[PDB]
Amino acid sequence: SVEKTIRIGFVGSLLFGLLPRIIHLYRQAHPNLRIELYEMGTKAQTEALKEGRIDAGFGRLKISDPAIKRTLLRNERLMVAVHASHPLNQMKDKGVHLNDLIDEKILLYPSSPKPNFSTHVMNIFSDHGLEPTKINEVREVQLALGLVAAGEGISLVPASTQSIQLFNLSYVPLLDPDAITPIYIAVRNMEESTYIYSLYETIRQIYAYEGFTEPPNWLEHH
Amino acid sequence: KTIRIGFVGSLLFGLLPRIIHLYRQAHPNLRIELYEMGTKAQTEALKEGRIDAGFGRLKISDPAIKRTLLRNERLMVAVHASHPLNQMKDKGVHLNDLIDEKILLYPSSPKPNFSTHVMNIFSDHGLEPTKINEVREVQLALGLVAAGEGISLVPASTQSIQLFNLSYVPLLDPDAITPIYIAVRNMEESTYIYSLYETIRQIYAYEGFTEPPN
Repeated sequence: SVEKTIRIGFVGSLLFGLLPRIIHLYRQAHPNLRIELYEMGTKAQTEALKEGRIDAGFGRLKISDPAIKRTLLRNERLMVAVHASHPLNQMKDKGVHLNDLIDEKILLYPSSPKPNFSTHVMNIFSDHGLEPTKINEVREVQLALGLVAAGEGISLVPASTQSIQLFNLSYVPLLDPDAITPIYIAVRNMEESTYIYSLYETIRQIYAYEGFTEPPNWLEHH
Repeated sequence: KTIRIGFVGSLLFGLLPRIIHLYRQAHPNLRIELYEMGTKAQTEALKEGRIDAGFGRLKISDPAIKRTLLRNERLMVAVHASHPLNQMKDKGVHLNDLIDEKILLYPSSPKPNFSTHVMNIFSDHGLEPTKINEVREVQLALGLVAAGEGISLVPASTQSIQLFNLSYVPLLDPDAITPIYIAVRNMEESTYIYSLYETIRQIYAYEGFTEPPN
């Protein structure tokens, strides 16, 4: 007996973070629900929500539309993926700053419509009057990491990319406080169903385990 | 000059980067150009002189192309930590154990591809999984498994990806494998490509893998 099908849009990179354990726990606690997962970019999620193709969208862009509302879940730290022989890797335990990377061969990704993670990264550089001269855009994250592991350059990546460990690939912390990539949950701009509120609580629960501290009024009830 | 090397994406989780890095370090003066592409695309590209060597996973046959089996990589089953099949992690399981499970095939790109490869191995033994879904790529398959719907057959080097509560189980059927080939046109005097062969031979020896002929 399925009480309801809940449909969830998500950006692909979130699979390397908490998304799967959140969905697994949500399913487990709510065996009366059928949950369907649809990979789609943040802009695509907006249209999908409006016409009911999905019920919640987990995205990385803050893109306003009156018919949608969103809540920032957390800011994920960025890191520098480097070859283990790279000078920057001597700072693995201490971290580095964006201005240390301006003369390095940087692999941006993905190849997809902009804005995306690539523009996101370049905007953080531009916010501090930094203009990396050696830039190359590649198809997606694992191509970027493979090329770093091969000796082709370095890449800025979400911290949860560390789910991928390749031989002679290292991840160096980036210390600039604004060196982050957000995670949002977006829903239609109306009162959330009992089912979506249940999803909020699952996120709350996992976040508490991760020791994340809740901001004021974070994920409403009722 | 420079050397153009075609490769299938799944090889990035294996020894490809390590080979390329050792190769680069030995020849800092040479520039290397790595191009992601399928095995059929590599073949046509070799014949047209658009790449120098192609690392692929398909048993192709062309008069123009000299192909060499480097090694067979084992297949594994990606499962949730809680899955019954994960009780045989140390022993391993067989293809026939999987036919009533929800299997995630990938990628969704044009066939023949890894999906066709996996389904062909099942059908080579009269096995026909009824619950199949073809998804876009490997990380989607793994994420969906970890979220608690499905299992997926994957190359063993896929273990580079470790997701929370994702576990990989060995497959025991001897033909549960995916080959790796190096392909070049029927060619001779080229020192850079001979040095690529030797770089592979060096990495394989260090790993303990047996070597191909020369």
